[PDB]
Amino acid sequence: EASLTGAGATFPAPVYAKWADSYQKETGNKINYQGIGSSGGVKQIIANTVDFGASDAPLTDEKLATEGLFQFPTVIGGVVLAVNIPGIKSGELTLDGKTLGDIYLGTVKKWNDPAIVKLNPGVKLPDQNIAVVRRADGSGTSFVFTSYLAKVNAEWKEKVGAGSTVNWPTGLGGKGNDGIAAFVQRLPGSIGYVEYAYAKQNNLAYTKLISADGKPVSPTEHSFSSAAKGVDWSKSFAQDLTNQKGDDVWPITSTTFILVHKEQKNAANGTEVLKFFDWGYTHGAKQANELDYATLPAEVVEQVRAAWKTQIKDSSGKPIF
Repeated sequence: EASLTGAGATFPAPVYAKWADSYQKETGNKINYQGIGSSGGVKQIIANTVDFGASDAPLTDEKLATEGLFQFPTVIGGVVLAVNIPGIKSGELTLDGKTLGDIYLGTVKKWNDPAIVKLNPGVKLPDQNIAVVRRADGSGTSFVFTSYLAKVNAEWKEKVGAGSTVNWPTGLGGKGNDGIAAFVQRLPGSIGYVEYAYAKQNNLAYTKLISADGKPVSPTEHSFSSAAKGVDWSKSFAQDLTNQKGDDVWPITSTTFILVHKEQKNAANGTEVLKFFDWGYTHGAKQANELDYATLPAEVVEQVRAAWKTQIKDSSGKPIF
Protein backbone atom coordinates (compact mmCIF):
# COMPACT_ATOMS: atom_id res chain seq x y z
CA GLU A 1 0.00 0.00 0.00
CA ALA A 2 2.29 2.77 1.26
CA SER A 3 5.83 3.46 0.04
CA LEU A 4 7.84 5.48 2.56
CA THR A 5 11.40 6.78 2.77
CA GLY A 6 13.38 7.54 5.91
CA ALA A 7 17.05 8.41 6.42
CA GLY A 8 19.61 8.97 9.15
CA ALA A 9 21.27 7.02 11.97
CA THR A 10 22.98 3.74 11.17
CA PHE A 11 22.95 2.92 14.89
CA PRO A 12 19.43 1.39 14.65
CA ALA A 13 19.50 0.51 10.94
CA PRO A 14 19.68 -3.27 11.50
CA VAL A 15 16.47 -3.37 13.54
CA TYR A 16 14.66 -0.77 11.39
CA ALA A 17 15.52 -2.93 8.38
CA LYS A 18 14.23 -6.11 10.03
CA TRP A 19 11.03 -4.40 11.20
CA ALA A 20 10.51 -2.97 7.72
CA ASP A 21 10.86 -6.45 6.22
CA SER A 22 8.41 -8.05 8.67
CA TYR A 23 6.01 -5.11 8.37
CA GLN A 24 5.88 -5.27 4.58
CA LYS A 25 5.09 -8.99 4.60
CA GLU A 26 2.29 -8.51 7.12
CA THR A 27 0.75 -5.30 5.74
CA GLY A 28 2.16 -4.69 2.26
CA ASN A 29 3.53 -1.31 3.36
CA LYS A 30 7.06 -0.60 2.12
CA ILE A 31 9.52 1.38 4.23
CA ASN A 32 12.89 2.27 2.69
CA TYR A 33 15.59 3.37 5.11
CA GLN A 34 18.86 5.08 4.13
CA GLY A 35 21.68 4.89 6.67
CA ILE A 36 23.53 8.16 6.13
CA GLY A 37 24.29 9.06 9.74
CA SER A 38 22.26 11.14 12.21
CA SER A 39 23.56 14.51 11.04
CA GLY A 40 22.50 13.81 7.46
CA GLY A 41 19.17 12.45 8.62
CA VAL A 42 18.30 15.69 10.41
CA LYS A 43 19.19 17.78 7.36
CA GLN A 44 17.13 15.60 5.04
CA ILE A 45 13.95 15.70 7.11
CA ILE A 46 14.31 19.48 7.48
CA ALA A 47 14.82 19.66 3.71
CA ASN A 48 11.66 17.57 3.28
CA THR A 49 13.45 14.98 1.13
CA VAL A 50 12.27 12.00 3.17
CA ASP A 51 9.18 11.04 5.16
CA PHE A 52 11.07 10.82 8.46
CA GLY A 53 14.53 11.42 9.88
CA ALA A 54 16.51 9.36 12.37
CA SER A 55 19.09 10.63 14.85
CA ASP A 56 20.72 9.10 17.94
CA ALA A 57 21.52 12.61 19.17
CA PRO A 58 18.43 14.41 20.52
CA LEU A 59 17.51 17.82 19.11
CA THR A 60 17.01 20.57 21.70
CA ASP A 61 13.38 21.44 22.47
CA GLU A 62 14.24 24.86 21.09
CA LYS A 63 15.29 23.64 17.64
CA LEU A 64 12.43 21.15 17.51
CA ALA A 65 10.05 24.06 18.04
CA THR A 66 11.76 26.33 15.52
CA GLU A 67 11.90 23.65 12.82
CA GLY A 68 8.40 22.41 13.56
CA LEU A 69 9.60 18.89 14.32
CA PHE A 70 8.61 16.20 16.81
CA GLN A 71 10.99 13.51 18.07
CA PHE A 72 10.33 10.21 19.84
CA PRO A 73 12.61 7.35 21.00
CA THR A 74 12.27 3.87 19.47
CA VAL A 75 14.77 1.42 20.93
CA ILE A 76 17.84 1.22 23.16
CA GLY A 77 21.21 0.03 21.91
CA GLY A 78 24.79 0.00 23.10
CA VAL A 79 28.11 1.22 21.75
CA VAL A 80 30.94 -1.27 22.02
CA LEU A 81 34.63 -1.21 21.23
CA ALA A 82 35.47 -3.61 18.43
CA VAL A 83 39.14 -4.62 18.40
CA ASN A 84 41.51 -6.58 16.17
CA ILE A 85 44.29 -7.90 18.43
CA PRO A 86 46.33 -11.13 18.05
CA GLY A 87 44.95 -13.83 20.33
CA ILE A 88 42.21 -11.58 21.69
CA LYS A 89 38.65 -12.92 21.50
CA SER A 90 35.39 -11.18 22.38
CA GLY A 91 35.16 -10.41 26.09
CA GLU A 92 38.76 -11.37 26.82
CA LEU A 93 39.89 -7.74 26.98
CA THR A 94 38.58 -5.18 29.47
CA LEU A 95 38.94 -1.40 29.32
CA ASP A 96 37.71 1.33 31.66
CA GLY A 97 36.56 4.87 30.93
CA LYS A 98 39.82 6.62 31.76
CA THR A 99 42.10 4.40 29.67
CA LEU A 100 39.65 4.27 26.77
CA GLY A 101 39.73 8.06 26.77
CA ASP A 102 43.53 8.09 26.82
CA ILE A 103 43.54 5.70 23.87
CA TYR A 104 41.38 8.10 21.86
CA LEU A 105 43.46 11.02 23.14
CA GLY A 106 46.44 9.23 21.64
CA THR A 107 48.43 9.19 24.89
CA VAL A 108 48.11 5.40 25.21
CA LYS A 109 49.47 4.08 21.92
CA LYS A 110 50.30 0.43 22.58
CA TRP A 111 48.16 -2.55 23.56
CA ASN A 112 50.68 -3.66 26.18
CA ASP A 113 50.58 -0.26 27.85
CA PRO A 114 50.88 -0.48 31.67
CA ALA A 115 47.31 0.79 32.14
CA ILE A 116 45.89 -1.89 29.87
CA VAL A 117 48.06 -4.59 31.45
CA LYS A 118 46.80 -3.49 34.86
CA LEU A 119 43.22 -3.82 33.64
CA ASN A 120 43.97 -7.27 32.20
CA PRO A 121 46.05 -9.49 34.51
CA GLY A 122 47.06 -12.78 32.91
CA VAL A 123 46.16 -11.59 29.42
CA LYS A 124 48.88 -11.77 26.78
CA LEU A 125 48.97 -8.30 25.24
CA PRO A 126 51.09 -7.85 22.08
CA ASP A 127 53.83 -5.27 21.65
CA GLN A 128 51.95 -3.43 18.90
CA ASN A 129 50.60 0.05 18.26
CA ILE A 130 46.90 0.81 18.54
CA ALA A 131 45.27 1.87 15.27
CA VAL A 132 42.45 4.18 16.34
CA VAL A 133 39.29 4.37 14.23
CA ARG A 134 36.51 6.95 14.58
CA ARG A 135 33.60 8.27 12.48
CA ALA A 136 34.21 10.55 9.51
CA ASP A 137 30.55 11.56 9.14
CA GLY A 138 28.25 13.53 11.44
CA SER A 139 27.32 10.73 13.81
CA GLY A 140 24.88 9.99 16.60
CA THR A 141 27.09 7.09 17.69
CA SER A 142 29.94 9.62 17.98
CA PHE A 143 27.69 11.87 20.08
CA VAL A 144 27.01 8.99 22.48
CA PHE A 145 30.62 7.83 22.53
CA THR A 146 32.11 11.28 23.13
CA SER A 147 29.42 12.21 25.68
CA TYR A 148 30.52 9.13 27.61
CA LEU A 149 34.23 9.88 27.25
CA ALA A 150 33.64 13.40 28.55
CA LYS A 151 32.17 11.87 31.72
CA VAL A 152 35.03 9.46 32.39
CA ASN A 153 38.08 11.37 31.14
CA ALA A 154 38.66 14.93 32.33
CA GLU A 155 41.37 15.50 29.74
CA TRP A 156 38.98 14.45 26.98
CA LYS A 157 36.21 16.71 28.24
CA GLU A 158 38.55 19.72 28.34
CA LYS A 159 40.34 19.23 25.02
CA VAL A 160 37.77 17.50 22.79
CA GLY A 161 34.36 17.60 24.45
CA ALA A 162 31.36 15.87 22.91
CA GLY A 163 29.31 16.18 19.75
CA SER A 164 28.20 14.42 16.57
CA THR A 165 31.47 15.77 15.21
CA VAL A 166 34.55 16.68 17.22
CA ASN A 167 38.17 17.50 16.48
CA TRP A 168 39.67 14.03 16.89
CA PRO A 169 43.15 13.93 18.47
CA THR A 170 43.97 10.88 16.36
CA GLY A 171 42.64 7.98 14.33
CA LEU A 172 41.37 6.94 10.92
CA GLY A 173 37.95 8.13 9.80
CA GLY A 174 35.37 5.61 8.64
CA LYS A 175 31.96 6.29 7.11
CA GLY A 176 29.07 4.93 9.16
CA ASN A 177 28.96 2.05 11.60
CA ASP A 178 29.65 -0.17 8.59
CA GLY A 179 32.77 1.79 7.70
CA ILE A 180 34.27 1.44 11.14
CA ALA A 181 33.39 -2.26 11.26
CA ALA A 182 35.15 -2.68 7.92
CA PHE A 183 38.34 -0.96 9.06
CA VAL A 184 38.55 -2.92 12.33
CA GLN A 185 38.07 -6.14 10.40
CA ARG A 186 40.91 -5.18 8.05
CA LEU A 187 43.39 -3.37 10.34
CA PRO A 188 45.56 -5.33 12.82
CA GLY A 189 45.78 -3.67 16.23
CA SER A 190 42.75 -1.49 15.53
CA ILE A 191 39.98 -0.30 17.82
CA GLY A 192 36.74 1.32 16.73
CA TYR A 193 33.41 2.15 18.34
CA VAL A 194 30.23 0.75 16.79
CA GLU A 195 26.66 -0.03 17.86
CA TYR A 196 26.67 -3.63 19.17
CA ALA A 197 24.82 -5.22 16.24
CA TYR A 198 27.64 -4.18 13.89
CA ALA A 199 30.26 -6.03 15.93
CA LYS A 200 28.05 -9.10 16.19
CA GLN A 201 26.83 -9.31 12.57
CA ASN A 202 30.44 -8.94 11.39
CA ASN A 203 31.91 -11.37 13.92
CA LEU A 204 34.12 -8.64 15.38
CA ALA A 205 35.70 -9.16 18.80
CA TYR A 206 34.56 -6.53 21.32
CA THR A 207 35.77 -5.65 24.81
CA LYS A 208 34.10 -5.63 28.19
CA LEU A 209 33.91 -2.29 29.98
CA ILE A 210 33.93 -1.07 33.56
CA SER A 211 30.48 0.14 34.62
CA ALA A 212 29.93 3.35 36.59
CA ASP A 213 29.78 1.16 39.71
CA GLY A 214 33.29 0.00 38.86
CA LYS A 215 32.48 -3.57 37.85
CA PRO A 216 33.37 -5.37 34.61
CA VAL A 217 30.36 -5.82 32.33
CA SER A 218 29.55 -7.33 28.93
CA PRO A 219 27.33 -5.77 26.25
CA THR A 220 23.96 -7.53 26.09
CA GLU A 221 20.28 -6.67 25.76
CA HIS A 222 20.22 -6.83 29.56
CA SER A 223 23.19 -4.55 30.23
CA PHE A 224 21.73 -2.04 27.77
CA SER A 225 18.24 -2.28 29.25
CA SER A 226 19.67 -1.93 32.78
CA ALA A 227 21.01 1.54 31.95
CA ALA A 228 17.42 2.77 31.67
CA LYS A 229 16.32 1.14 34.93
CA GLY A 230 14.61 3.74 37.10
CA VAL A 231 14.87 6.42 34.45
CA ASP A 232 12.04 8.97 34.28
CA TRP A 233 10.97 9.83 30.73
CA SER A 234 7.82 11.71 31.76
CA LYS A 235 9.47 15.13 31.47
CA SER A 236 11.72 14.68 28.42
CA PHE A 237 12.37 11.97 25.84
CA ALA A 238 15.99 13.14 25.54
CA GLN A 239 17.35 10.93 28.32
CA ASP A 240 21.10 10.40 28.67
CA LEU A 241 21.93 6.74 29.34
CA THR A 242 25.71 6.98 29.54
CA ASN A 243 27.69 5.73 32.55
CA GLN A 244 24.60 4.93 34.63
CA LYS A 245 24.96 3.45 38.12
CA GLY A 246 23.62 0.03 39.00
CA ASP A 247 24.26 -3.69 38.60
CA ASP A 248 25.23 -4.90 35.13
CA VAL A 249 24.85 -1.48 33.52
CA TRP A 250 26.58 -1.10 30.15
CA PRO A 251 28.30 2.34 30.36
CA ILE A 252 27.93 3.38 26.70
CA THR A 253 24.20 2.96 26.17
CA SER A 254 21.66 5.15 24.39
CA THR A 255 18.23 5.29 22.83
CA THR A 256 17.64 6.67 19.34
CA PHE A 257 15.08 9.04 17.82
CA ILE A 258 12.76 9.48 14.86
CA LEU A 259 12.01 12.96 13.55
CA VAL A 260 8.80 13.95 11.78
CA HIS A 261 7.13 17.26 10.95
CA LYS A 262 4.38 18.45 13.29
CA GLU A 263 2.48 19.50 10.17
CA GLN A 264 2.32 16.73 7.59
CA LYS A 265 1.99 18.06 4.04
CA ASN A 266 1.24 14.48 2.99
CA ALA A 267 -1.32 13.24 5.52
CA ALA A 268 -1.36 9.64 4.25
CA ASN A 269 2.43 9.27 4.41
CA GLY A 270 2.53 10.78 7.88
CA THR A 271 -0.15 8.40 9.12
CA GLU A 272 1.67 5.40 7.63
CA VAL A 273 4.97 6.50 9.19
CA LEU A 274 3.45 6.46 12.67
CA LYS A 275 1.70 3.15 12.00
CA PHE A 276 5.06 1.57 11.13
CA PHE A 277 6.71 2.66 14.35
CA ASP A 278 3.58 1.83 16.32
CA TRP A 279 3.93 -1.68 14.86
CA GLY A 280 7.52 -1.70 16.08
CA TYR A 281 6.41 -0.92 19.63
CA THR A 282 3.57 -3.44 19.60
CA HIS A 283 4.95 -6.34 17.55
CA GLY A 284 8.67 -5.69 17.07
CA ALA A 285 10.01 -6.43 20.55
CA LYS A 286 11.15 -9.98 19.79
CA GLN A 287 12.95 -8.96 16.59
CA ALA A 288 14.58 -6.01 18.33
CA ASN A 289 15.81 -8.27 21.13
CA GLU A 290 17.06 -10.78 18.58
CA LEU A 291 19.29 -7.98 17.27
CA ASP A 292 20.27 -7.15 20.85
CA TYR A 293 18.33 -3.90 21.16
CA ALA A 294 16.38 -3.30 24.37
CA THR A 295 12.83 -1.98 24.08
CA LEU A 296 11.30 1.16 25.61
CA PRO A 297 9.11 0.69 28.69
CA ALA A 298 5.45 0.24 27.73
CA GLU A 299 4.77 3.26 29.92
CA VAL A 300 6.91 5.47 27.66
CA VAL A 301 5.38 3.95 24.51
CA GLU A 302 1.94 5.12 25.65
CA GLN A 303 3.48 8.54 26.32
CA VAL A 304 4.77 8.67 22.74
CA ARG A 305 1.36 7.67 21.36
CA ALA A 306 -0.40 10.36 23.39
CA ALA A 307 2.09 12.87 22.00
CA TRP A 308 1.41 11.74 18.42
CA LYS A 309 -2.29 12.43 18.96
CA THR A 310 -1.80 16.10 19.81
CA GLN A 311 1.46 17.10 18.11
CA ILE A 312 1.09 15.66 14.60
CA LYS A 313 -1.52 17.10 12.23
CA ASP A 314 -2.18 17.56 8.51
CA SER A 315 -2.18 20.84 6.59
CA SER A 316 -5.77 21.53 7.67
CA GLY A 317 -4.87 21.16 11.34
CA LYS A 318 -6.50 17.75 11.80
CA PRO A 319 -4.80 14.83 13.65
CA ILE A 320 -3.23 12.11 11.49
CA PHE A 321 -3.05 9.48 14.24
